[PDB]
Amino acid sequence: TGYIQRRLIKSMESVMVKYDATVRNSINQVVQLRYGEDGLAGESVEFQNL
DNA sequence: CAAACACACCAAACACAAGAGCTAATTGACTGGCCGTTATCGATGTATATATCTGACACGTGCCTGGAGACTAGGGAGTAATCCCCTTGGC
Repeated sequence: TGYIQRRLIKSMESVMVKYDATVRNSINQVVQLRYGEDGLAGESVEFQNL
């Protein structure tokens, strides 16, 4: 499992959310126009019903 | 017939194998040639110890010269009487 976790971490170690509110990597290539397709931190999110 | 690319196959390598944390003990190069120091073997003595021969001193034996002993031969030195020459003595 450790080798898997290492390989995963090294492949996305530089992706981040720039102040333009978009997700890019070191090469400034846009990966997502908004973080998680919504632009919200995963901390303050709760399950709900429609 | 020769050249283009594609596919299947064979043959050759690359890199990875979680995070680490503690403790112990096995390995401590080696023949050989050669130079450089030094220990040893060897000669060439001069100093000291010992042996042979020569020289001076000592004790001892000796050959030689002169001296000494017993005994002898026979005569030199020497009593006892005598004469009377000559000396001392005298007026």
